[PDB]
Amino acid sequence: RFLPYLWPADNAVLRRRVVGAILMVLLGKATTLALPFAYKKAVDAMTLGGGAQPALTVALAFVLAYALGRFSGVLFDNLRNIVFERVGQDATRHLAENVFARLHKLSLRFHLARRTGEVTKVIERGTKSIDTMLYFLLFNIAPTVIELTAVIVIFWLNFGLGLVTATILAVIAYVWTTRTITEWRTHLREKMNRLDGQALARAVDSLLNYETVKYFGAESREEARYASAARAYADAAVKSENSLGLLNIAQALIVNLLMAGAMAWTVYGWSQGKLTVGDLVFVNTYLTQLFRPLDMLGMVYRTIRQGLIDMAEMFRLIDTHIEVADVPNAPALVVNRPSVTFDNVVFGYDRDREILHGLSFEVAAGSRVAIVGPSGAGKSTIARLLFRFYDPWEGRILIDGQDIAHVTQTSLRAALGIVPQDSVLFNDTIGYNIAYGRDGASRAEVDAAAKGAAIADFIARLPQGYDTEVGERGLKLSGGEKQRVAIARTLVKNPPILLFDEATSALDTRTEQDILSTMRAVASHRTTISIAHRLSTIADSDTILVLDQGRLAEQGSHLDLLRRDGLYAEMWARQAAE
Amino acid sequence: WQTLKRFLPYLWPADNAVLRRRVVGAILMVLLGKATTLALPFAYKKAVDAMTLGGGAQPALTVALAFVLAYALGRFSGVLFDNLRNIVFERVGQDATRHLAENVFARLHKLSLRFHLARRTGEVTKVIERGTKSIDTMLYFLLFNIAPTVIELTAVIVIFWLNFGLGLVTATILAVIAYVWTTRTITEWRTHLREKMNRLDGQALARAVDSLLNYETVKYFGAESREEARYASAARAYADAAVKSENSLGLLNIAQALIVNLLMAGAMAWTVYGWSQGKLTVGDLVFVNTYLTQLFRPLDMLGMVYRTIRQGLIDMAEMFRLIDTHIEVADVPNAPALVVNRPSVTFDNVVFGYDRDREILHGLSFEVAAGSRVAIVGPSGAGKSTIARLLFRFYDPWEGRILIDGQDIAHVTQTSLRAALGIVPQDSVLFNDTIGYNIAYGRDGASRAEVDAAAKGAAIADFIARLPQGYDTEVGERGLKLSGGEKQRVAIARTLVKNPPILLFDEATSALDTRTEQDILSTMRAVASHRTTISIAHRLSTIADSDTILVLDQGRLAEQGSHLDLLRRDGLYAEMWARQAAES
Ligand SMILES: Nc1ncnc2c1ncn2[C@@H]1O[C@H](COP(=O)(O)OP(=O)(O)NP(=O)(O)O)[C@@H](O)[C@H]1O
Ligand SMILES: Nc1ncnc2c1ncn2[C@@H]1O[C@H](COP(=O)(O)OP(=O)(O)NP(=O)(O)O)[C@@H](O)[C@H]1O
Ligand SMILES: [Mg+2]
Ligand SMILES: [Mg+2]
Repeated sequence: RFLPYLWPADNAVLRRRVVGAILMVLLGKATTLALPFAYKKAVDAMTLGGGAQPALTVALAFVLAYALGRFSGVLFDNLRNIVFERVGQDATRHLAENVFARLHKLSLRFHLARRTGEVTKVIERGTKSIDTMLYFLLFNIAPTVIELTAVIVIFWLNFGLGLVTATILAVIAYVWTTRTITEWRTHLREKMNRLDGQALARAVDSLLNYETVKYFGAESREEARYASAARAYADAAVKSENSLGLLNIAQALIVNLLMAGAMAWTVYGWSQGKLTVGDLVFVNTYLTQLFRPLDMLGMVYRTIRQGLIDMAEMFRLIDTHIEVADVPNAPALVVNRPSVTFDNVVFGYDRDREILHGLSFEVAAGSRVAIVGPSGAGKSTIARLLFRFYDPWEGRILIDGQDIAHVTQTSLRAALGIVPQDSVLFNDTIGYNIAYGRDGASRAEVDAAAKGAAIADFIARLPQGYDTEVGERGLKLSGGEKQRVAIARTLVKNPPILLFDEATSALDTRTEQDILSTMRAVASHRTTISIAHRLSTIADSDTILVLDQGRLAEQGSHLDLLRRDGLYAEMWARQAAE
Repeated sequence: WQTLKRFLPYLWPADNAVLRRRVVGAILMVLLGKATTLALPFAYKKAVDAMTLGGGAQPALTVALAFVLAYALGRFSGVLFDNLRNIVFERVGQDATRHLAENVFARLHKLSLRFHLARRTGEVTKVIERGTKSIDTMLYFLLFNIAPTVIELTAVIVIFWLNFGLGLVTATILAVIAYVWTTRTITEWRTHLREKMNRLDGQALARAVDSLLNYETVKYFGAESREEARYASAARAYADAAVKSENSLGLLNIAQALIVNLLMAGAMAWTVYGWSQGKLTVGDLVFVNTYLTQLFRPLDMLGMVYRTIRQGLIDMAEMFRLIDTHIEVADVPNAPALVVNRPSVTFDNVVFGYDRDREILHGLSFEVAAGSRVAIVGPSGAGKSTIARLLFRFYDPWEGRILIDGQDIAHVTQTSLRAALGIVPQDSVLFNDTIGYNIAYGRDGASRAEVDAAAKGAAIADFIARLPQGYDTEVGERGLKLSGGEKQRVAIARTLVKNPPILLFDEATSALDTRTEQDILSTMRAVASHRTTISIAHRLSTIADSDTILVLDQGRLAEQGSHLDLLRRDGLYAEMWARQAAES
C-alpha cells in the first residue's frame, strides 16, 4: 500500500485525460450492447417483414446499425488508447524514476553484495507488473463488471430466469476453474522467475569478468554454467505454458457448454412457439460478447496475482536495506576546524568478525596525517566509517568535535573528499569525469584540477583531449591515469577534509611527488589523511598512524618512528632494504 | 535478405531430432483447427433449417442437433487444437530460445577485448534481450503464421466463390489489398520512431546500469539527484517516442476497422438484397457474418507480424554485423599449438598502438630469457600493461612480432598460447562467489590440495583460516568485500592454481605490505625452478632482486640490467630509485 504517490496527479489536467478515456470505454461498451439488438433486424427479414417495407428496414437499419456499431466500438477503444497513452507513459516513467532513486537510496552493504543481472531483471519485471496492474485496475475492472451485469440483465428481461441461472453458473465455474489453475501455476511461475533472474545474474557476472575468463581460458566453463540455469528455466517455462494451455481449454469447454445450452433452449423455445430464430443470433452474439470479457478477466486475475508477488519481490529488494539514517531534526555539520577524531570506535562488518577493536586517534585540523598497517588492519574500514557508509558498534567519530552520526549525511559527505582504493569512472569522457567533482564545474576548475592531478599534460597530448572516452570503469586509461582522474575529481570538489585511500599506488614516485607538492603549495588549511603501503609516499607526513590488530599501535613523524625502533621502523627497514 | 540465407545453416542441425514429429504434429493441429473454423459457419447456416423447412418436429431435430454438434463442438475443437499445438510445440520453442541464448552468450564472449573495454553493460543487456526475443518471434511467425493465414484466406475466397458468385470475392480481395496497403504504409510511417525508441531505451538502461556501477562514486560526490535527472531525461525522451508510436498504432487499428466494416456492410447488404430477390437465405447472412469475422481476425495480427518480421530481420543483420566487425584477433588457417620447451619471451621490433592516431610502442625489442625473473619498470603511461596485453594477444602489433620459445604468437592458436601464460592483471576482478570458488577457478576441476597449496603460496591461507565461513566467505561483486591486498592475493592464488610456465604480474602486489609481498615472492622462488616471471611495479623494492630490469619510457626501452648495474650507471632507474628512497 503506497497510495499517496499517485495523488499529485490531479494537479495536472490528467482528470480531463482519464475521464474522457473512461467515457470512451463506456461509449464503446454501449455500442457493444446495441450490436445484437442491431442484429435482430433479421427478425424483420423473416418474421412479420417490415412496417414500411420488408427489405428496406432490414437492409438500411441493419447496415447502419451493425457496421457503425462494430466500427464505433473499435474506434472508441482506440480513442481511449490514444488519449490515455501520454498519461500511461508518464506514469511508467515516474515509477521507473522513483525505483531508480530508491535504488540509489540503499545501503553500501546491499550494493557490495548485490548481483547486477538479478537486480536488473527484478526491477524490470516488477515495474512491468505494477504498470499492468494499475492499467487493469483502471480499464479492466469496472467496464468488465458493467458488461457482465448488463448482459445478465438483458437475458433476465428478454429470456426469463433460465438463461441468467445458466449464465451465472457458467461464470462461477469459470472463475473457480481460473482460480484453481492459477493457484496451481503460481508455484511454477515463481520458480521460473527465480531461475530466470539467476541465469541473467550469472550472465552479467560473466560479462564483468570477461578479462578473467580470457586469462584462464574458461569460456566453455562459463557457457556450461549459464546453460545449466537456461535449461532449468526452459523446463519451468514448459510446465508453466502447458498449465496456461490447460486453463485455456477448460475455459473454452465451460463457455461452449454454456453456448450449446443457451442456443438449445432458445431454439426449443422457437420450436415450442415461444421464441424466434432472431433470438438465436441474439443469444449467439451476446454470448460471444460475454466470452470476450471473461477471457479478459481470467488474464486480469492472473496478472494481478503475479503482479502482486513480483511487486512484493521488488519491494523486498528495495525495502530493508537502509542502515545509516539521519536522526530526527539533524543539524548540519559546521566545519570551522577540519579535525577528525576516532573515539574508541569498535566496528565490524558482520557481528561474527570484529575488525576495529576500540580505535582512537586525533587528526589535527590542517595537518597531513598518514595511516599505515598490514593488509587487513582496517584502514579502508576507517575510510568507510568516516564517510558513514556504516555506523560503528561502539565509540564515535567526530569532525570538528561533532558526532557524524548526529548530523545530516549530506553535510557530512560535503565536507569529505575520498579517492577510493577501487577507483571507478563513468563510461564517459575524461572531461565529464573530472567535472563530476562539482555540479556545474567550469572549464577553469577542470583545468586547474587536471594540472594539480598531473594529467593536464597527458590530456593535452591526447588526440581527442578532454573528449577521450575512458570506457566502462575507466579501463581504457592506464592505472595511474585513472587514479589521477579520481584525484582531479576530488580536487574539483575541493572539500575541507581529503582522504586518499591508496590514491597514488599506480603512479611512479615522480608524478606522485608532483601531485603532492602541488597540493601542499596551493592548499592552506586542508586536512589530508592518506593510506599507502608504499612508505615513501607518506614519509613527509606530519604524523603517521600505525594500525595493528584493529587498534592504534604507534604515532609520530617518520624520524621519530624510525628512532623509536617500533613497528613503523620495521616496515621502513624492510621496504628500504637494498 | 541474404542474412536469413546465411543464418539458415544453424537451424539445419535442429532438423536432426524428434522435433520433426513435434513440428509436424503442431502444423497438423493448426490445419485441423482451421478446417473446423471453416466448417463452423457452414453448419451455423442451419438457421435456414430453423425457419425454412420449419414449424414441426423434424426441423427442431435438424436444428438442435446441427448447431449443438457443429457450432459449439467446432469452436471448442478449434480452441482445443490451437492450445494442443501450443502444448506440443512448447518444448521445441523453449529449446530453440535456450540454444539461441547460449549461442549469443558464446559469441559475446568471442568478441575482442576492445569491444568489452568500450562496451556499455546495460545497453548490451537490453539489446541482447530484445534481439533474441525478436529473432525467436520471427521464427515462430514464419513457421506458424504464414501458411495457416494463406490457407484460411484462399479457402474463404473459394467458399465465397462457390456460394456467392464472383462479386463478393472481388470485393473481398479489394478489401484485403487495401488492408495490407494501409498496414504497410502506417508501419513504415512508424518504423523510424520505433528504431529511435529502442535506441533511447537502450541508452537509458545503459545510463542507469553505469550509475549502479558507480554507486560509491555518486555517494562520494553527492550527485544522486544528478544521476536521477540524467536518467529521467532519456526516460522521458523514450516516453515521447513511445507515445507517438502507440498513437500511430491506434490510427492503424481504426483504419483497419474502417476497411473491415465497410466490407462487412457491403457484403451483408448484398446478401440481404439477394434474399429479397429470392436468391439467398438468411443463413447466407449469418454465413457471411461469421466468415468475415473469422477472416479478419487473423489479419488483425498480421499487421504486427510484418513489423515483427521486419525488426527481427534487421536485428539479425545487426548481429551478423557485430560479429563480422568486433573480432580483430583470429587464428591463422591450420594454426599449430604452442610448444613451450624453454619459456623464453622475445619482443622483435614491436610497433603497436591501440588506435592509429596515437602510437604507444615505438619499435620495442627485448629478450626475456627462459627461467629468468625479469622486471619492467617505468613512469605511468610508458606502456608496460600494453606489453602485458600484447603478450596475451589481446591485440596484434602493427609492426614487429612476439615470440615464445621462438614461435610467433600470431601464428599459433590462441588457446595454446594463453594456456602457457598466467597473468595477475593490474585490475583484478573476482566472481561474485566465495573465496574458494575464485581460487579454484585457476584450473578446471582443481583439488582442495591444490587450492590450499596456492592459498599458502599467496600468503592468504591464514586469513581464510581465521574467517568464520572460511573458503565459503562471499566476496561480493568484483570481490569488493575483500580488501585490496586480499583480492590481489586471491588473483595470485588463481594464477598459481593454473601453474603455467610463464607468469606475468602486472602490479600484482601493489596493495600488499612489503612483508606479505616478500613472503609470496620468496615462496615462489623456492617452489619455482624454471618458471619465467615478468613483473611490473612502481614500488621498486618489489623488483630490486630481479635478474634483469627493463626500463620503459614513452614506449621505448631506455635502460636494461641488474639493480646494481642500473644504479651504477646513474641513469633513469638510478633517478627513480633515489627519488623513491625519500628518507623524508
Ligand atoms: N563488506 C565487507 N564484508 C565483510 N568483510 C569485509 C568487508 N569490507 C571489508 N572486510 C574485511 O575487513 C578487513 C579490513 O578490510 P580493509 O579495511 O579494507 O583493510 P585494509 O588493510 O585497509 N585494505 P588493504 O590494504 O588492501 O589490506 C578485511 O579482512 C576485509 O576482508
Ligand atoms: N584501449 C585503449 N585505447 C586507447 N588508449 C589506450 C588503451 N589502452 C591503453 N591506452 C593508453 O596507452 C597508454 C599506456 O597504457 P598502459 O599499457 O596501461 O601503460 P602503463 O605503463 O601500464 N601505465 P601505468 O600502469 O598507470 O603505470 C596510456 O596513455 C593509456 O591511456
Ligand atoms: Mg584498503
Ligand atoms: Mg598498467
